[PDB]
Amino acid sequence: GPEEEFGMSLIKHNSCVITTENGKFTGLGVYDRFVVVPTHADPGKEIQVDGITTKVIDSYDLYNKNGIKLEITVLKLDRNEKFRDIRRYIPNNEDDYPNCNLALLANQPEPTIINVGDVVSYGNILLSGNQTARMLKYSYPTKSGYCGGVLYKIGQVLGIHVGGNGRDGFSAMLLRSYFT
Ligand SMILES: *[C@@H](CC(=O)OCC)[C@H](C[C@@H]1CCNC1=O)NC(=O)[C@@H]1[C@@H](c2ccccc2)CCN1C(=O)[C@@H](NC(=O)c1cc(C)on1)C(C)C
Repeated sequence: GPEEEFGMSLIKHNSCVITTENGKFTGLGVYDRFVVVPTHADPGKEIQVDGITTKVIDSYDLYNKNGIKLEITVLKLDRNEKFRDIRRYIPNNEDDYPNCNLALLANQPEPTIINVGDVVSYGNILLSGNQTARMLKYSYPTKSGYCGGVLYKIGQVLGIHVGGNGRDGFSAMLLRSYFT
């Protein structure tokens, strides 16, 4: 169906594998040379993008107005390739979303789409004891290797996967104002 194809097109055109010293993560290319990754990926001066050593020109760890981490890190990459602009799919406000999917690349044998079900704007949680804001929660047993996975519905790019406890999974919310 179109929602599955939209997800496969996000993988094909707007995803990459980001390797840092903390492991491999699914990276979302937002536009131009800007890619997002979970903050806990801890990208250094150089990362790998699909195995290619790439200098990071600038890195921006995003925080809310109270100085709480959003678990979104924006990276400007020193590479020739430009990502298709997907900002128009990113919502302007916090909300709930029924029947969402996660598009996974890193740590998978091939591009994978997981149907995670209904998503709710969940507020702040503690991820390994650290307060993290603007969480999107789903009742799906997400696992190790899923981080950076892209939360989406047809025509909507909603978040990036950051954590879970074996029952629930959590994404850092993507808001359009972060990138405009
Ligand atoms: C993704 C990390 C990844 O793929 O790295 C590749 C090298 C995982 C996903 C997680 C693992 C188990 N199920 C999942 O969905 N993320 C983590 O392991 C995160 C990570 C972290 C993220 C942000 C800030 C600090 C640390 C390390 C801890 N973590 C977790 O998900 C923990 N869960 C919680 O703390 C938690 C809190 C709540 C309300 O639910 N879960 C796990 C205990 C490891």
